[PDB]
Amino acid sequence: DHDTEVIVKDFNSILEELTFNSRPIITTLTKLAEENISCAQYFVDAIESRIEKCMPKQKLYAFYALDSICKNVGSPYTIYFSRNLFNLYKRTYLLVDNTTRTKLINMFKLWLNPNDTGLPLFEGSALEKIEQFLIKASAAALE
Repeated sequence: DHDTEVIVKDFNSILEELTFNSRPIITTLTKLAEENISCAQYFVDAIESRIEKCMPKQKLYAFYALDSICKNVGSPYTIYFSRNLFNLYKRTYLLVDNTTRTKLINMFKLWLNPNDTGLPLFEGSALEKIEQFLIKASAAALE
């Protein structure tokens, strides 16, 4: 489809500019995700691809994009990102510096109680696997 193509390319183009913790960009990507749920899977793959491809510090900001979309838009993104969340998170964690790791850890903590709703942001399975991994990395308690 034409409109789909344009919207997806526009999403990717903006995402390429996420080289730092840009509030305007993250918020703009979240609004695009809210307004084009029909392109959700395209946005998910674009973000997961960026997290996997880009380098260390930039991987965090792409995860902040993923975080904003899930916390503010919710479904179907919370469902879609849940599938590769653990592998993506663990791989990123293993490839970034320790300061970035504390940021990934704080982000994970808020996924357990997003917006103080008392309901985990993602599939319980993904979050438990991430918690186990963090414990095995001396990064979460129950050491």
